[PDB]
Amino acid sequence: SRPPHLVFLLADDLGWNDVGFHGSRIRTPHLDALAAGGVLLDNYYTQPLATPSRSQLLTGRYQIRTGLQHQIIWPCQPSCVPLDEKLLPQLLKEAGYTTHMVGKWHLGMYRKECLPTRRGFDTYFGYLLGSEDYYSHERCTLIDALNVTRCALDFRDGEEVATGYKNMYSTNIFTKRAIALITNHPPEKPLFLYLALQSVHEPLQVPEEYLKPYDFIQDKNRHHYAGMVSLMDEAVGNVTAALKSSGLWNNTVFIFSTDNGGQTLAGGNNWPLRGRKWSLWEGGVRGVGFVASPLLKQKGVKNRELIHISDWLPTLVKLARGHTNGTKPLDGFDVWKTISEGSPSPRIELLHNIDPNFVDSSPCSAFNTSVHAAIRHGNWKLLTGYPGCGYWFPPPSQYNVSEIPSSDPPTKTLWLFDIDRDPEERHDLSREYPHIVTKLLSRLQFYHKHSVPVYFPAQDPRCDPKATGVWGPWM
Ligand SMILES: *[C@@H]1O[C@H](CO)[C@@H](O[C@@H]2O[C@H](CO)[C@@H](O)[C@H](O)[C@H]2NC(C)=O)[C@H](O)[C@H]1NC(C)=O
Ligand SMILES: *[C@@H]1O[C@H](CO)[C@@H](O[C@@H]2O[C@H](CO)[C@@H](O)[C@H](O)[C@H]2NC(C)=O)[C@H](O)[C@H]1NC(C)=O
Ligand SMILES: [Ca+2]
Ligand SMILES: [Cl-]
Repeated sequence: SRPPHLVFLLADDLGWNDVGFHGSRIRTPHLDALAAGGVLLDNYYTQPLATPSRSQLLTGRYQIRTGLQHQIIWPCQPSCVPLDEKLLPQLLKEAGYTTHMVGKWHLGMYRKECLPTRRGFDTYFGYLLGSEDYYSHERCTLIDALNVTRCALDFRDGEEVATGYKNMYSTNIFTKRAIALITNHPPEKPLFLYLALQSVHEPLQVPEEYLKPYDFIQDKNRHHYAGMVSLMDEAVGNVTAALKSSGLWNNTVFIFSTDNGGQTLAGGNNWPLRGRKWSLWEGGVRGVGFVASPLLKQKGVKNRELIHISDWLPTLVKLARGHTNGTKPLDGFDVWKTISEGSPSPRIELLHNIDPNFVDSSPCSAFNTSVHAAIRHGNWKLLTGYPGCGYWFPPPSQYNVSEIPSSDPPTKTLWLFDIDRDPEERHDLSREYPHIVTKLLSRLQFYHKHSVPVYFPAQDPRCDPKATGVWGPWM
């Protein structure tokens, strides 16, 4: 046999209750089918934000190793994933694969060296920043030092400015590109396609026809969001259909995953899980994910083994019969036997994150419990500091309340949950199991001892895109 084609489709801001297979009122026919015929990842985790998840996805290493613990990489920040990190596509490339990427990058772009084309991907088409207009592909940000809001194009074909795509919805553009890559792929060479869609991140834009099926949803945001998810579902359908028509499917491993929990402020939903995007509650880190592939030993099963987004690197590299030589110490594991055969996971522990300067920007013992952090070990999860907005946000069309609060007093800074038996984080057990709290605090301090300093530089006004009307490198 030849190494399988590895296709990774990463959705943006897809919430736990935003797929039909989780009881969502949003219709996701294709995702449901693909999940039903494959392996549903029920104990799978990502990070609570964009840059965090994507950096861990491509480096297979925690943010405490890369200095990306705090928030994300904003447009004018002179920062990227450290240049000494070896990315997944580089390793797959050395395994004899043809690497392609389509979509959102968000891993740095202030220097040419930070670009996907200079980090492992043979070809690239998409946008560099974290968000933009679906149709114009433009992004506006406030350049502090100048006190002006600059709007500029952020679209690329290779390293060139991708002009002439105005008034064209990004998902259709990206799907068409991916399908062209699938159709025109020269057989005998393994394919690696990383499809990082804009869907379903805000702005809440969708072609008007996807709105009618959801007239029952009164909430404006969820109404528009539902249509966005449905369109994305259709796009996912086209991609898989193409892998089949092209005859690549029989030796393809298709992985679908969200990059973080839904943002209720932007129509997303995580019910019945607690929290949302930006927080370390389950609603922000436990994500929608599944593997669809004829290579799976067991199909049509819900896998409850502990997996994290950082596990994909060593997993795809092994599937690619390659080697992880060249990378710095990895924080993930090869979980293919776990996903395919359902065997005990190699991972029993997961550090969610440690951020000393965490702030909830969105509208809502050896270890210092005032520091925002969370760790999962076995069935237990410990959260310290301010985890983020801790309300449960029920689905709008089913509940006449926007949020449900907990009984936590304002001064609370420690939580212990048995996630296995209490996935909705309803009952704190910290006082009931003091020794487990102590154990996890020691682990938190262990990780803290092996962390690099947080690198969150101030804006560099020289990011100003006015001269060329396009966001891009400046250093
Ligand atoms: C998914 O594939 C469908 C079918 O190929 C795409 O819809 C077609 O788009 C063309 C281009 O304007 C139209 O002329 C056809 O009438 C449409 N075909 C069908 C069968 O409806 C769709 O755009 C693809 N992409 C996404 C993101 O859904
Ligand atoms: C425990 O953690 C908190 C928050 O991480 C620390 O308090 C902050 O310390 C920084 C460090 O220079 C200040 O700039 C912040 O303004 C402080 N407050 C907050 C809310 O972040 C605290 O000092 C840590 N150490 C101890 C010994 O408690
Ligand atoms: Ca995101
Ligand atoms: Cl975090």
